[PDB]
Amino acid sequence: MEDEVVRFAKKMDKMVQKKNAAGALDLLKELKNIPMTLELLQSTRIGMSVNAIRKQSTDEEVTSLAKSLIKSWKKLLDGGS
Repeated sequence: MEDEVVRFAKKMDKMVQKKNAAGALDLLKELKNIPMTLELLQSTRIGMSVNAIRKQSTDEEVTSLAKSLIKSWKKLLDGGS
């Protein structure tokens, strides 16, 4: 589970660098199936990648998926026990 997310982060990073993240859609849909934990988010930093991809999205589905991912992930970060 964790390395797969690290893989997505490294893949996504190249898309923001290329100023076209339309293709990130699939990588974002993949993340939607993984039970993300706060612990995983600290190690993977995937939330930062997805937030950047949300700006470089171009396709509305990508922005929508990234927006949906971060919506769930927020509670993990907003969880002070």
